[PDB]
Amino acid sequence: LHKEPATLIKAIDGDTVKAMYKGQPMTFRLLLVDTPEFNEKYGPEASAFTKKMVENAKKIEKEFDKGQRTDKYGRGLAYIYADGKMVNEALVRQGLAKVAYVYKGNNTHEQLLRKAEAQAKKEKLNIWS
Ligand SMILES: Cc1cn([C@H]2C[C@H](OP(=O)(O)O)[C@@H](COP(=O)(O)O)O2)c(=O)[nH]c1=O
Ligand SMILES: [Ca+2]
Repeated sequence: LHKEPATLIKAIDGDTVKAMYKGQPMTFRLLLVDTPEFNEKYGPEASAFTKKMVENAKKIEKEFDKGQRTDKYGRGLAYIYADGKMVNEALVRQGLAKVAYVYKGNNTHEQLLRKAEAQAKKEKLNIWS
């Protein structure tokens, strides 16, 4: 896969952000992860982690996988990087997201994220506490 530039409009919650994609404001949904909803346990924490990671970055980038680039809701589906660090992976590593929604042909970073999830589980972090 390859990274490409992204233009952040605003973070929304733990696993969605709003981006300007070819001049269209568009929600992007992070691939391979599920954060809690904002008013569920660890919701506000997952939101804040994603928000600070993308807002405080010098650069956001996105990376499409090989399959669907949009979901049934018109959301873009990507891996998002903040100054080269993958937000999807960081959330899982800190126990703020589960690996989830793994579909064949959009699963390039599956094993990387499962390695992070196992470490968060071993450390009993957040969701796994
Ligand atoms: C992450 C992801 C979610 N989705 C869909 C599955 C769920 O659809 P259904 O709503 O029909 O169950 C929904 C979960 O999104 P959220 O976790 O953002 O609520 O988005 C995809 O189709 N592909 C994906 O890669
Ligand atoms: Ca969610």
